[PDB]
Amino acid sequence: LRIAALNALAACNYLPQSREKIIAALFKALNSTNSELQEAGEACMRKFLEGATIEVDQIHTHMRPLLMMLGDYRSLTLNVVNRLTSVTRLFPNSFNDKFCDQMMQHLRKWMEVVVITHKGGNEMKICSAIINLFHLIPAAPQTLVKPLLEVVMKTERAMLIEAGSPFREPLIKFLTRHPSQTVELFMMEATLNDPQWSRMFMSFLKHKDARPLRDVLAANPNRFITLLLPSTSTMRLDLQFQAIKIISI
Repeated sequence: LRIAALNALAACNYLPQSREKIIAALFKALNSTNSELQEAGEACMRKFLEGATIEVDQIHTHMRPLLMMLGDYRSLTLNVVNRLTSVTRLFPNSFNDKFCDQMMQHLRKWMEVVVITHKGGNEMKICSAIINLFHLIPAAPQTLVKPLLEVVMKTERAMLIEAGSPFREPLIKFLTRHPSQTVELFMMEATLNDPQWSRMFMSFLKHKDARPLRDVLAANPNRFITLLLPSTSTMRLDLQFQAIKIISI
């Protein structure tokens, strides 16, 4: 009933007198702890925006209670991250670089909590959703790639998981947004020698969505020619093997 009422209300996008009340109701539904009501709020807001504008001040005022609450990392429940995801999908401008830095800090703390829980034996879903949030914020800088890769590698190494890791699916979405930065970070000599990073690079390159990364690598074949061979000799043969594996992919 609430969803049907919200859908009927969002259809009144053309009445200029109504808009403030409708926008308030849509933001209330978009922030609902109920999952179905949250999704309905997102869909109704998307429909409402097709025929009505909404100001940035309205978005900030309506989202202020949630943004103030997420100052601490324990406040980031899966519902809160879902609401932030919906807000950044509807209103990409809303979130800036400092929000990305705060989300990075919270993600680091939640990954530490995931590692602690694994050592002792929803936090994995919180972590995955937080990683997924980054690629939907247009203001997310390429400088996030290195800390994000470092924290994911640390968590996976602690948990000893590669195939079952749920961090790869959102991370590859973020990496494909900055493919040159990712390729240059992984194609460093020390990083190509470090077997864990080389494995993570090969796994990312094999992904279906990793076409931008492979296109970036393919655009400069001359990079491989330095790695094809002209205790140091052990490193050069490893670099040649990594090069031939990348070319094979």
